[PDB]
Amino acid sequence: PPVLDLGALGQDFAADPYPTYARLRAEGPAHRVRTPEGNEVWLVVGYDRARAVLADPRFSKDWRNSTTPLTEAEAALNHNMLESDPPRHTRLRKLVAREFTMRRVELLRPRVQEIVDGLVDAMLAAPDGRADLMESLAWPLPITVISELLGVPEPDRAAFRVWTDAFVFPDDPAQAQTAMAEMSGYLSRLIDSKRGQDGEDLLSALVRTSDEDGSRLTSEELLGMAHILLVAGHETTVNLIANGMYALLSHPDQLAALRADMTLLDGAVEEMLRYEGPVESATYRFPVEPVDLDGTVIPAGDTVLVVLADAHRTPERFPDPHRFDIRRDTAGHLAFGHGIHFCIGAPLARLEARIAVRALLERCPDLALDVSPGELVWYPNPMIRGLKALPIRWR
Ligand code: HEM
Ligand SMILES: CC[C@H]1OC(=O)[C@H](C)C(=O)[C@@H](C)[C@@H](O[C@@H]2O[C@H](C)C[C@H](N(C)C)[C@H]2O)[C@@H](C)C[C@@H](C)C(=O)/C=C/[C@H]1C
Repeated sequence: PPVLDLGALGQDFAADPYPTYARLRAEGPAHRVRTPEGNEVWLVVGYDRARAVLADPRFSKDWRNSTTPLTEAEAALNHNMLESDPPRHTRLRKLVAREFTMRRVELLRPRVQEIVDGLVDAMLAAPDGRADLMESLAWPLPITVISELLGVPEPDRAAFRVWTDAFVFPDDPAQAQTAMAEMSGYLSRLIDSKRGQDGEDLLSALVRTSDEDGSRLTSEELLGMAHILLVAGHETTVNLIANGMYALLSHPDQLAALRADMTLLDGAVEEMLRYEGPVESATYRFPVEPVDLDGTVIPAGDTVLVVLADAHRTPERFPDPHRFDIRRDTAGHLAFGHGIHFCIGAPLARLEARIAVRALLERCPDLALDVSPGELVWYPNPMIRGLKALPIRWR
């Protein structure tokens, strides 16, 4: 079959990619596409095959296994655990695994609660009882939490929304590359500013680790670590909060059920992940050798994107897939991935989303979507499922 041009859609395809993916899945697990940006990649669709490929060591994450060239700015940031295989992956993840356990993350709850409380305070001061939920809460919450953990100073934080807007939806490819070079330059200076300062934030601890033994964490890896810990959880958590609140406000029966029984909160957040999680397609995977998927052979070195969004709409795995049901059995969803790269941030993301969702329901009487669903606009990006704005209102 010819390469499917996703740009030529659709539209449209950004607003509702699901029928496109489903049509592909009916034909088989693996498809050549051209993304709206213009890149020729493979999509893997269908829950069982997506789950298998996420964890299959035949599919590498190390760019040395890719035939796609990297720009200088891109290459400077790729020595990180998500863009590594064992043994490098194993070594890098061990340096920070203890910081992100459920137990350690649970210690942040009072502070996360305080941040949320103050953002909702500020939101509810609006004299017209209207806000954009992105601006008021979904954007500032995750950046505040992760900045405090890592040690990014408050005046430095606004620059990250500008850079992430550029990575997500860039005026042209060159502004994404400038954003990258700037962010890398900034992080290197931030890292340098910690040296000798006896800071106790995570970035300071990583700097001492690297300085004490460059074989345990090299200077490139120190920069890649600050980068991945900041970027991997940013656009994702922001959009979990926004997509999830959208799901709730556009399914009032479910909103009412959760209001009526707040013990349903954790399962509601799991169904937000399943139903409309922020990661539409996983990060790039590169076969180390050719891989046959049901008669379709993907060449060594090609780019493969696992379509988590389609996995989650596979009816054999999640019956009545297009129903948002906060009581659904969500076990096995792929929203945080699967296998050795499974999200290290999952406990922190869940903590943030659960506290945010609870705060909004509890403190916004008659909370409502303030435009019709058809008026919302989704960013076109093939990796991220995320809204431009989320107008809400309350009483
Ligand atoms: C709801 C929010 C989040 C979602 C949906 C999410 C999703 C994911 C997914 C799908 C992967 C695997 C990607 C792949 O295999 O190609 C991943 C990995 C990762 N995530 Fe998360 N993430 C979220 C929040 C966070 C946060 C808050 C942090 C950091 C504090 C974080 C840090 C990371 C890191 C460092 C990796 C790479 C792990 C590894 O390679 O071993 N994420 N995430
Ligand atoms: C949960 C994983 C997050 O993605 C990542 O952590 C990876 C490492 C990542 O940073 C890349 C996917 C970024 O994408 C690349 O960005 C460059 C500017 C250009 C490059 N090119 C091929 C288009 C592009 O793939 C990432 C900054 C993309 C944005 C949307 C993002 O924030 C993703 C976050 C998670 C999906």
